[PDB]
Order: sequence, then structure tokens, then C-alpha cells
Amino acid sequence: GVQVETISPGDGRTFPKRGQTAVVHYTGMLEDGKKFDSSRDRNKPFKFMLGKQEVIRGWEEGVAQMSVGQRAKLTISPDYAYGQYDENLVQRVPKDVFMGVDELQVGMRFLAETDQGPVPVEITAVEDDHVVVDGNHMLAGQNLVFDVELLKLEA
Repeated sequence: GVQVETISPGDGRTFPKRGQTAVVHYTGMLEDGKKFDSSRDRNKPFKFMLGKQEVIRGWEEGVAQMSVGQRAKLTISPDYAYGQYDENLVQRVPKDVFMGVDELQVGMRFLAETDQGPVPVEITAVEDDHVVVDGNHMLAGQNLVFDVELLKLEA
């Protein structure tokens, strides 16, 4: 699930509700603390509507527990973030499928035709007779930690 630890208190009175626009500054990190996203690095607060599923479940339920002005640590499990690692989204392609006359790089990300539709995949390994294509989210299976400050509530 998601756990909320207060960093700085809010007003303890105004809390997000469905359909309301929450305005936040956030820093996203892996469990070890390595940063992967931060609205503060863009100098732009991040806005999202509660209940619209514009953010992960840990945010939907975690930010709802925060009052305006509050800064809090959100500890989020994979099921409440970008999901567990899906082994069905990893496959070995015999290399014949790829038909470029120029470099085919490990780490290249692109939209591939999948049974679920055109979705992003990544070449994570190339072997002599096989290419490993991984469609998992880059953060799949990762416990995440967010520094979130609820700057405003709007509607």
C-alpha cells in the first residue's frame, strides 16, 4: 500500500476530494533514494485532478490524507505505483524481425506492435540469435518514495 509520514504540517483542515485539482511540488525517488523525477527541477508545480487516475494509486490515496500546506513522505508499494514486474511483457525476438541496415542499440525505446496494442518497449539485450524486448514500465516492481508538498487545492 502507501504510507504517509509528515515532513512539515499543513492546516489540518482542507483535504482533497474527488474532482478537485491538487497542486503539488514533488520529488520521486527509488527505495534507495535515487531521484528519477522532480517538479522542483522544472520550477513548475504539478497539477492533477483527484480520482481521474492521472497519478498512481499511492498518490490518489496518499495525497488525499494530506491537508493544504503539508509536506509528506509517500512510501508506495509496486502494486500502488507502476505495478509488479510482468514477465509476459519480456520476450526474445529472433533478430530477423528487426530490419534496419544501421545500428540496433540496446536501450533503444520505441512503440512495438503487441497483442495489447502499440505500446513502448525497450531492447534490453541482444544475443547472437535473439533480441530481448521488454515492455515493462521502467519502474515496474519498484518500491517508490515521494517527497510531496500540497501547495494548493483548487476547483
